[PDB]
Amino acid sequence: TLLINQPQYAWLKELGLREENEGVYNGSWGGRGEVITTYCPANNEPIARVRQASVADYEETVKKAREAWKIWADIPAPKRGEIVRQIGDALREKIQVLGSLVSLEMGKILVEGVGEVQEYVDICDYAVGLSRMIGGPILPSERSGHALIEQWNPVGLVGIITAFNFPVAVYGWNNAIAMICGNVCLWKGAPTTSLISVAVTKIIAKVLEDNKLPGAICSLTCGGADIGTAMAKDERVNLLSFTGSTQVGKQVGLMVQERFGRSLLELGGNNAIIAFEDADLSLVVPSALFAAVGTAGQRCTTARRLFIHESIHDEVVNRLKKAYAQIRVGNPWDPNVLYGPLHTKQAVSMFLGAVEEAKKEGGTVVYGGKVMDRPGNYVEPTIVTGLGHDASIAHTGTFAPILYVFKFKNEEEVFAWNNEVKQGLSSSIFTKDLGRIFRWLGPKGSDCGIVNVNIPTSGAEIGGAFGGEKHTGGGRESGSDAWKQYMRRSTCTINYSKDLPLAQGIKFQ
Amino acid sequence: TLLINQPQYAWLKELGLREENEGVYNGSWGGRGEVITTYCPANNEPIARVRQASVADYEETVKKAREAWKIWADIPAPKRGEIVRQIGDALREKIQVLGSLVSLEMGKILVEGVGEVQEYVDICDYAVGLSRMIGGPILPSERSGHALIEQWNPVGLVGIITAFNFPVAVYGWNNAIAMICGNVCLWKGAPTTSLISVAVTKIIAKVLEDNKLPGAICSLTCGGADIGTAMAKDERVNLLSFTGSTQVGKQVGLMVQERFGRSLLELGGNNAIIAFEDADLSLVVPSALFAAVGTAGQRCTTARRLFIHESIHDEVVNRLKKAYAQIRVGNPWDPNVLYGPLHTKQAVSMFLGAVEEAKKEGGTVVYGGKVMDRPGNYVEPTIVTGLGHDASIAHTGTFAPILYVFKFKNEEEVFAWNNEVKQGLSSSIFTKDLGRIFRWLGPKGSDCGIVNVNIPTSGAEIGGAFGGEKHTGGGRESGSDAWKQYMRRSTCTINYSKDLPLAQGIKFQ
Amino acid sequence: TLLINQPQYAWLKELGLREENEGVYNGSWGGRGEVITTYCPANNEPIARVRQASVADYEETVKKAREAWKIWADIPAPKRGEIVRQIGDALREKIQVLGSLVSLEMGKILVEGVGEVQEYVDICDYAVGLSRMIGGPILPSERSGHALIEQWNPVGLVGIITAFNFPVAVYGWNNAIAMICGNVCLWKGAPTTSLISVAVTKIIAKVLEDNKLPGAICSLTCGGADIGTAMAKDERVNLLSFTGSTQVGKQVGLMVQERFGRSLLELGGNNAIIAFEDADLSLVVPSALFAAVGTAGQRCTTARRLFIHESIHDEVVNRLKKAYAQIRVGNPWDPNVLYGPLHTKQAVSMFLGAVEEAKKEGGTVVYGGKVMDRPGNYVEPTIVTGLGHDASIAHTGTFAPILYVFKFKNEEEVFAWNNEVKQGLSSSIFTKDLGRIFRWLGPKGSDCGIVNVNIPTSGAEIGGAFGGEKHTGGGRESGSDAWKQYMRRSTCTINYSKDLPLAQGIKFQ
Amino acid sequence: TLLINQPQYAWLKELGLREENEGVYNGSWGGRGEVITTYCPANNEPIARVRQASVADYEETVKKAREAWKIWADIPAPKRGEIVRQIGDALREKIQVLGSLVSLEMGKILVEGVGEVQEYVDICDYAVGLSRMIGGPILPSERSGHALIEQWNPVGLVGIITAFNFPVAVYGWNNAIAMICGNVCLWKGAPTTSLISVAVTKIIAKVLEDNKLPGAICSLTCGGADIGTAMAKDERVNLLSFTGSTQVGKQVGLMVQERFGRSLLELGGNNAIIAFEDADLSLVVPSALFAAVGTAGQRCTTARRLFIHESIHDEVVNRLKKAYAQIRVGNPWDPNVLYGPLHTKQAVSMFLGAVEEAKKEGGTVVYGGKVMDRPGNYVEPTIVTGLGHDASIAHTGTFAPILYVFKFKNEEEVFAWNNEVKQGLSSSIFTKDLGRIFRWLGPKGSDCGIVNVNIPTSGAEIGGAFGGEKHTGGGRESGSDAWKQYMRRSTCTINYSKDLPLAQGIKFQ
Repeated sequence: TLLINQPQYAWLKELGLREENEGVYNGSWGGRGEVITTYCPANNEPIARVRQASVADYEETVKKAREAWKIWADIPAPKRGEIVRQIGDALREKIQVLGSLVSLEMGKILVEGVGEVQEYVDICDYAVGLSRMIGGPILPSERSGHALIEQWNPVGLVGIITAFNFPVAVYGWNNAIAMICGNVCLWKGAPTTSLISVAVTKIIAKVLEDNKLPGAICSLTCGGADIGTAMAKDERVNLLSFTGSTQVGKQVGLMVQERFGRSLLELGGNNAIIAFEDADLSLVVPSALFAAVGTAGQRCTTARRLFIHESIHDEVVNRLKKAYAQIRVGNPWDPNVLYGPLHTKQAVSMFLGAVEEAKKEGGTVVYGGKVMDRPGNYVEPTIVTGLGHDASIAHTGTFAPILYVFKFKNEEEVFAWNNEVKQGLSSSIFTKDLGRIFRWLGPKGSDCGIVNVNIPTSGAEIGGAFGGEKHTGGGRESGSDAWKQYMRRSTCTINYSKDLPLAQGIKFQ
Repeated sequence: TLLINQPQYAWLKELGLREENEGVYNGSWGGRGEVITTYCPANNEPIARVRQASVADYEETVKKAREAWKIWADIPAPKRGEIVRQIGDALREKIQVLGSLVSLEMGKILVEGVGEVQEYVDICDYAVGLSRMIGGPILPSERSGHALIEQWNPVGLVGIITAFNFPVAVYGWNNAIAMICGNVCLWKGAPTTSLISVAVTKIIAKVLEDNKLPGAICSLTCGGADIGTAMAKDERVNLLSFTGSTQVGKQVGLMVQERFGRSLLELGGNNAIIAFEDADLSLVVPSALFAAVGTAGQRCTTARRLFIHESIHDEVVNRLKKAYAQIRVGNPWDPNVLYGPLHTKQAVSMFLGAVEEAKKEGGTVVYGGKVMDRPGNYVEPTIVTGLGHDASIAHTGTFAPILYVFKFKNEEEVFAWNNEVKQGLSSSIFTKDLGRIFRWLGPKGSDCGIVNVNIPTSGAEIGGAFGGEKHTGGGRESGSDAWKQYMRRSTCTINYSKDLPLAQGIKFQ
Repeated sequence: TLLINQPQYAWLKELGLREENEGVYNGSWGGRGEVITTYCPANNEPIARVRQASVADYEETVKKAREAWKIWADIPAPKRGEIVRQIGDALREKIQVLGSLVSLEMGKILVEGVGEVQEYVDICDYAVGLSRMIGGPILPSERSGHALIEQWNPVGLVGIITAFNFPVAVYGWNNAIAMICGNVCLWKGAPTTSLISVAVTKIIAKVLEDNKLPGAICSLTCGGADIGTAMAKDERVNLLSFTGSTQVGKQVGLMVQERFGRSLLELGGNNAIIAFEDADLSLVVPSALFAAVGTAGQRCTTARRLFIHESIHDEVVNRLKKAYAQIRVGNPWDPNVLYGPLHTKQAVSMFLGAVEEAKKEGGTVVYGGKVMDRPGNYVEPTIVTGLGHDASIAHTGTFAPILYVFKFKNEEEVFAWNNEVKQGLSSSIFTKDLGRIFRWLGPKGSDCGIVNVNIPTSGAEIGGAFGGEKHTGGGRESGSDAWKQYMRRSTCTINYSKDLPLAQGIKFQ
Repeated sequence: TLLINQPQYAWLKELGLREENEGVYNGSWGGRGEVITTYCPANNEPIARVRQASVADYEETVKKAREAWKIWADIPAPKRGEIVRQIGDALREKIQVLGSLVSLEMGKILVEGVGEVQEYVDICDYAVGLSRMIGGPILPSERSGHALIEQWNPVGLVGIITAFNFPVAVYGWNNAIAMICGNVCLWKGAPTTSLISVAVTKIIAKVLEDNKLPGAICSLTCGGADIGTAMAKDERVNLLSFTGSTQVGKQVGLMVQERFGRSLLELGGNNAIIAFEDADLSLVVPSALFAAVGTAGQRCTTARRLFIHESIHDEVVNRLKKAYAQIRVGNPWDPNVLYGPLHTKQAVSMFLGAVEEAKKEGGTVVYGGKVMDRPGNYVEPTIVTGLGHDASIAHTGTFAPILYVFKFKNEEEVFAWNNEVKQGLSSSIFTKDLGRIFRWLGPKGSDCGIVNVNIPTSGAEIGGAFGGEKHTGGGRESGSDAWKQYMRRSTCTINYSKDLPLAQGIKFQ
């Protein structure tokens, strides 16, 4: 019955996966919690099983992780980069089979499953050089005979909670950066992508053990809300990096603040594309389509709100409808497929609720809107017109492939409409107007963490920091100086002079 | 009866103070809230009155500040720096009379009151140059025909809540930095330093008004917990900088997190000096004394825990006793005075409670411990020996001039003893050992935000970032890249090429 | 006969100038060299006299500056910034009378003379904050128990040779930055602006003396080529900043390279404005005029080559002619005057030589070309059309107010024509095309040190580094990290561990 | 007779080396110049031959390299980093045989031959991340509606001349950095390491060819002074990096300055180790030996001057003598060998002349001083005592393993003695004194480019910039922001507003 027991999926064994897999790694493999079976969202068939972490597994893992940190924090950062460099190579050696697992267990198409593994590889190669660069300035002290230096040190144990939709890359950004910064890591991925978490951890565990390093440096405790909540409340998790929904992320943020911990929050987006009258429409339509239906609309950066100037609204909507009609739906591993299943059956149900609610709020479905009658969690990519920019279903957002299209007339109102939602991840304008572009980049422009021009809302590379504002949580991952979130700053004054302080009337000896 | 009506305090009128003063400024002065009288702690006499903010005052002020932000955010940062430079000069012209007000209403000695105003002047002079430098890198994009830029923009309204012990400088750090970053400010100072808040605001308002700028750029709403709590809950307050107690800061931090706002928390310290056997005692003893008794022990960075190696414990304590007996006590504006009153009568009672509590935990008062027989809130600077480092009064502690002395033997235990308290603001070792110094600065060393060598726990200048870790709250002020907390980062990809996305098998028009 | 003895120029005495002035300052004032009389180019009247430096004056000044450096380099950089802050204020208090001297002795119009002093004022305020920021990173060593830090220290004595056309700002840029970096300075200005050099030095000398500092920190030795050549060959001159002609700068660079000194070269520019077809002509025409005729065409960044697309060439040229006809010529201090005299009588002769040579080389003078029949060195601002882009008089380029206008058709040829001259200082395109704008800024765009869009060739502020490439010499002044040219970098590894090296088979003791 | 034709050296063929090799690579292999035979300095046996570049070869190669630059500069820097990463892997794969070739042709021992290749590997891995970081800041303009950006673009063609002693690493440092910065390279190695140059170039060429890139991006023209001189005078060589003698580097710098090109000069060192009385002798003695005799004393960073405090001079010298006697001499590829031959017989004659001159100048040879009676260019590592610190042979300095030992008493004089030589590369103090250490790093300390503490003069890693001051030439390679020497800075102002310049009275259309 299990896909891994069928000969056509024998490649799963290339990742060291078997029928039932240990979901706890801390130098040793184990798992005394509930045994979870994950299913292929393309056909609802069970893949294989993972033994999740019990409470005792978590406790023992946190303790071993903190013990491992004593060794890890003493290793010079450039030599930690060498370990990350070898992780990058180990992922490279398995990039095809690992991407296939992503397409199989998570459900995105092969080029994106592979693309996600590549993203992890790239942040490793980036981190190798960064491991020779992290630090702070020596500043000129105002005091004679004094040195003033800014030092950066690891926070210690970095808990990393990741979500289903990017079950490799998000962890990889957190892991590569946290590691070169001298932290040990504890990963709790999404339960429905447990095999992916196990397969990644198996790849990292081999690198650590080959270098005779304690495996708890990159610990794994598979589990659900119970393990994630424990991490949020655990004073031993110095930094908790959380990627997931705003609702859960809000509670995580509060629990970490309650104990004066650090949180790095990467939550939802309600991302807008704005097409102005002067836009290259041959650029708008494909950019809008791919940003909306890519990954079955399940990216944090998915385009969910399409603002079109009134003069070109009907043309762009008509051109999208005809282009939507050609989206090729199928099994995500089939090479010609552009559009795969939603991750869960619950997501299918939420999609239907959103479509029907959008109809109740006055919207018109001009394309899609129905569940597809076929095995798996397939729904039609959908376009909804006629809603006001402030319609409730547009503000709350769903994680469904539904593109809400709005009209606008002038720049000032649509910048505000971009900014009026609670989320603040990504944003894009399509225009040729030089001044409009820089106003968009300015203080009266987009309020998001990613502010794009003539590229859709999913345009981001590892060189920059990734994250958003407002209800997106404020955290940043990957590039620029995002590494400082994984370290603690100290401002250090060293008196190296023989100067004694002024006595101020006091007679010392 | 009011000091401002007595001819010997006529200099107060040089700050624009009157018998009853308006405690709300938003371009206009007002205040419909409760009228508070503030008192001089050196003689327990009332100084003058301040009309605090009502709820309606607060509402009107927030609205005016946000309206003013539209004007202020359009002013180029270098020109915002010119405004800050002129504030620097306006404070210069008033440094003596303003510092005298700090001594009178707060109670610290004159050189420290003047010194606090100098810090505001210095951070202004720093911000002038910074206003031509703030921003992010242009990064090399991996995509041909694309630019990748990291932009920084103001968050909007920066609420600034400050405490009694530094009623000028903490505001000044936030104000100077937030202003050049294009933010408007809302100040709620400690109720018992209301005259200081008003006088500072009077100086800034003239500069703003002299430059034909809306005064709400630097708003003031005098008030207590009710106004501060409103700021913590106010979604219109984009950044809340809070300086105060750990108990309050924790609730403030939770409230800001509840609404996905930004907070900058500068909370309590329980700071330690560690003297190793090789230390220069002619440097340890004065450094310990001045760091312990300065500001009557009411600094966030006041030295509260003195660890002395067993070989020199008795000698260092004996040398401290002889030096403490020579501390000159008096009115804080008297120039010969090194030691002034505690800020309130309640603090005197708490001082007595702490001394009595230290005796209950097994401690020995080797110097001081009693209230002084004189008008005002004067208590003897006190030294306590014999407690274990894990004694309850040592780990929590009060805001009293009580120095707890401990013995230690080896380096690792005393580093851990430094780190074992909940707070993490400042820390100092005195030693000549080169390796011990770098280990202190390293990952197994001090866990504090300020990590000093051969200078006590109050060694800090504006060039570096100021703040602590753990229950100190994690915020940073003043130097390095602390300005990024007052701005929002965006990662911006600009497609300037004529290239189109790949069709991926779809026919576009 | 001297202007300083006439009552209408009595304001000169406000700068401490007299009939005959000492041109050597090294803590004391002197001058045993040749006495020079400087003349007002607006009427050819002599202004006053300056006693220049003899060899012995130079020898003594260098020795005292190097002695003073021992004191100056021990002063903390933020405290050096405080001195630079006071210099800015001392310049502020005299901005009007000093800017007037620039107009009288050099000949540019009053708002530009005043503006030049403001440039020095602004760089001082910038350097104040910079003096708390200069330094390098603490890097993570690959070796255990080692620290790796990059240190910056002053080079020592910075010789600053400046030119007539910016007789205040160029020195100021060098001075304020070299000073906060811990260097002493030796200034030799253009002989024909000796009074300006003396007047500036008097303002600085007062600030140094008021702060109880050796005056030689900002030394002055007025002189011509003989002193400049001595500075270029002087091993005691650690950095030579030379601003002037390409011909002279080339010999200075070679002499400094011969002795392994450091040089900072700010040489000629042959700057082009390029107007594309989609450009706002209501922006092109005023911008071109002001950048070409401003300062009577005697700026390093003066627009000398105007490339106009063939479609709009005749319209732009005709609008340029009609606009030149409204330029108001007069005494440079007289209000509403836009156009003053050339600096010298030789410059008039070179203007005439260039005009006739352009005619012989196939050019047509469509406006101006003649000396004006009036007192002073006034020549008509001139427009020459019809030359090929590679005309010899266009490539060499005099310092005369002649604007050479060319046609172009496509982007690639006109970028190449911008880059085809030996100089590489300033450059501008006027266009609305987003892609052209970024191609102009990229590796196939402008090759100059200043690359502007929709603003002329004189657009430059202190926040950025100022200087050019190719025959402009490569130096940078003012903003960004130009300060590193005034300091020496050291890469410092500190072994703080007790770890002994690997014995590698040797029996050590 | 040629070593490559003997079967024991068949491993040379693994690098693509044959009996006669092409010494020109520009996408094709050739060489019409004189054929040079290189010899093994351990036995003076011929290895193989290399056909060097004629003038026509050089011309053709520069032209193809400049054509290739048009393709190379358009490739996004991260993608250039991907090429550099593969060069690193390709070096990894050949590290043993290439290290053996370095030991065979140059004469250093195998671990250092492998170590030199490893250094190139490391700079590649460093440059991979750096290729996502190079760039400049976005600055806040003082003009509303304007952007201010600092751009960095390649210089174009980077000429790289390297020396015999580091025939891989120096090229690799320049190559990896120049490539990610968008430049093409032209390499002319030392004639006596021609096989190494060819072998390295073969490794790079395969990577470029596999990636369908023009091979002239990493061009090679083997030759001596004539080709090196051609590069120095060639306006087509935008940056000439020269590593070699001070005498030649001085002429190269002058030739480049004459044509207003860029040079990066890495010339000789005359480096000092200073042992204070408080130094750990168990650390001084091995450190001095390895820094003095490593690479048979042929590094730029070789310890040539050992200053010992009077109190410990005799003990250190005696401990140095006992350790020198254990230095194991042999063929540089022979296992466990610490000490190989000098590179040439001429170096042996210079060694002998220096020893006799040092004795004639009053020095005593306490160990070594003689040619070894065996095949190859073997001389005894030598220690000379009794000379004054300013003895003539100590200031000039050969490239021979002769360690000059001097006495000192006080810190200030021996600091001055470190600084008194013309060169200024590396320097080290061995001490435990905290204040002395910071004074050594400060403005009155070492004047060298590398300023070390308790680690000898060869302590340098790629994370920092490498190079010296004074007669060492001032260039920096490898770490920090050394990449900026391989790029040109532009300060770019973009007016994105519709604002027009002030009419200044002129009526425009």
